[PDB]
Amino acid sequence: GSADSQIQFTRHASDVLLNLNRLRSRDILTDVVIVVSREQFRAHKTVLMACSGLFYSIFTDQLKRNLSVINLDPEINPEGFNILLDFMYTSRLNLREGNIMAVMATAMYLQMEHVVDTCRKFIKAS
Amino acid sequence: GSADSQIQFTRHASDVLLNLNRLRSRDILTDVVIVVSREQFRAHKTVLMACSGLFYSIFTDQLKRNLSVINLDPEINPEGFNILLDFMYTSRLNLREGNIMAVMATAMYLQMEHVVDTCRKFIKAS
Ligand SMILES: Cc1ncccc1[C@H]1C[C@@H](c2cccc3nc(N)ccc23)Nc2c(F)cnn21
Ligand SMILES: Cc1ncccc1[C@H]1C[C@@H](c2cccc3nc(N)ccc23)Nc2c(F)cnn21
Repeated sequence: GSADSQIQFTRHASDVLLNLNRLRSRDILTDVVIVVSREQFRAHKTVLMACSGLFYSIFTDQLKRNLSVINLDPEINPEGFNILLDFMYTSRLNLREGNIMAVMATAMYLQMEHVVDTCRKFIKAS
Repeated sequence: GSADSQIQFTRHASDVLLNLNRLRSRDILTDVVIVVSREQFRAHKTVLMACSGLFYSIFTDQLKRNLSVINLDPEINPEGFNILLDFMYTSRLNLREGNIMAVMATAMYLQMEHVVDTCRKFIKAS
């Protein structure tokens, strides 16, 4: 007789993230700039919040919710922040011997606990 | 010697989407209301654009970019729109014998071509 069905699209989340990275490339509906000393990164707050305890805290603070510019701590590496923003929008964490420690430091500052734990493994591997 | 590594987080996209659905539940950084005759659905424009040709077109139109309210065609089923918004934020398409045709109609209105094609299969299955 009658048949209700819940259908799982396994590629859906990945497709969403590709499309979110494409909006970011074309600067579509980006609503915040992240300033890392001399560098700037345009992003969507919702993606930052979804990926970072720190951005979650900032944009859930009802004062800071509407900020269009966020200045990161002077100590934060721009190259490392860039790697972690790419990771947020692609699921791909790109590590070099040269940056791994800066990436891990930035991940911890950003409260990206799973990225930090993966950084720990790469360190031992090398 | 030196070892660069690009690491794939297979669960990352799914985790992002869970967190995006949680922001929507708690109405955090939602920036549009979709009015379907008598009903309203708060959402994030970036997720709509990522999932729907129609919302892609609307929010890329530089006039309509900043709209906080979108009125859908009077003919559109609210129950069907709700199913497709849940699908956008969860990857799960929930179909009943009663709504499948309305879901497919709404998917096509929204330019969600992969959802329409899956609706076609369910129709034959039942
Ligand atoms: C509070 C909560 N409960 C259940 C599920 C999810 C959440 C939080 C988690 C938060 C988030 C992400 C990634 C690393 C995080 N690390 C920390 N130390 C803190 C928050 C972190 N991001 C997010 C959203 F965009 C929506 N909800 N949440
Ligand atoms: C233009 C383009 N080229 C390559 C890759 C992606 C895109 C478009 C596709 C568009 C979108 C989604 C889902 C069904 C769509 N159906 C239609 N008929 C039209 C657009 C549809 N959504 C989206 C973003 F949020 C960012 N980019 N894009």
